[PDB]
Amino acid sequence: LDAVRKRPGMYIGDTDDGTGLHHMVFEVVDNAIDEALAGHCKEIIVTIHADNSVSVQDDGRGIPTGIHPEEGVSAAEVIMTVLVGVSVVNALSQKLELVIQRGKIHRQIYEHGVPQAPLAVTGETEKTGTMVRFWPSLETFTNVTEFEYEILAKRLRELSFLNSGVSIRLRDKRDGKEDHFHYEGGIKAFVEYLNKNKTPIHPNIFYFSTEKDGIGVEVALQWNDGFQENIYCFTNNIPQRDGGTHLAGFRAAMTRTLNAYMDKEGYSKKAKVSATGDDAREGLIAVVSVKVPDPKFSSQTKDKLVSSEVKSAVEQQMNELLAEYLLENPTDAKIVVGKIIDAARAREAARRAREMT
Ligand SMILES: O=C(O)CNC(=O)c1ccc(NC(=O)c2cc(Br)c(Br)[nH]2)cc1
Repeated sequence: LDAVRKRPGMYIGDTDDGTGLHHMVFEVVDNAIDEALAGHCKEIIVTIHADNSVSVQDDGRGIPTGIHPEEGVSAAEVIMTVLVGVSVVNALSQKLELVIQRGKIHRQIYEHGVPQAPLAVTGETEKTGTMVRFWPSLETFTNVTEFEYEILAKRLRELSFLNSGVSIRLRDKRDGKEDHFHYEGGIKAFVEYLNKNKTPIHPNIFYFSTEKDGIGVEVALQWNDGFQENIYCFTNNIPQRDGGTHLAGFRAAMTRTLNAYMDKEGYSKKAKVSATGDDAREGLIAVVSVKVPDPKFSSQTKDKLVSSEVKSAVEQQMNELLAEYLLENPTDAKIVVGKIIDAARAREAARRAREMT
């Protein structure tokens, strides 16, 4: 905990540009999401309070009050004081308020990670769940010290997309602003949301969710009438801004599958054109979400995945299931290939124009 306060940037992220400050919120929220994955938390409420603090309330089982025999303290204190983990959020807060409903209300206060008293019973209750409220230390965080609604909203919405049926509410008490995120459609609903202001060219969103060689692979995609590529890549719900081996495998499987379809069904022959990866990527919206037990990144930022085995897992699953999708949905296949041929014709005609005088 003293080591965390000494080098706060290492554990929570950049402590000056706002990255670290908002990651304090996301770490506490991630604990509530793990309970929702376990099947107990149905709703999470995140509130930005007027005094520049944030609270997160879940309706799960509540953190164990049962006391540790070796440590001699409540199991909730062990989670809050021992090593991202919630102890990091606790170490870098000037104050943190813990409230556990489990059928008794338990309360504890911390200051700079150190508890004022043990976890004591305050009253009685029928409900269940955990509440954590924290005041981030202004010794640690500089420049950007105030929480920003839109930064918390963007990530909690994607966390809803990424975690099947988890209700997340966001409340800003400074100005009354509210949001409720609860997308039951999941990453398929992510793609719908990403294409809501675009024009989708075919009705059936491609989707699968599989597990091979200890790697979870989940993909959704859909083409629009535009010419932009917009792939969003995730590893254990952490976004990779700069892609990596998940994105490579996705791209590899996709060029291979569509070319194989266009060759076999006789599209390439009739057109007299050879389609490339760039032709297929135009108008594409996609989300690639992988589950890796021990993932390797390029740096501590996790902007790029470098686990080489993830490429093969994504590539192989994509090849099989995208090929199944094309045959089973021939009208979608015909629209998408029609767009790809026209992009290939335009590119090849443009390349032919430069050389010809
Ligand atoms: O110890 C056992 O054997 C069983 N324990 C559990 O099942 C168990 C149940 C709940 C939690 N914590 C949370 O849901 C949580 C943390 C924060 Br921060 C927020 Br908000 N919610 C942790 C362990």
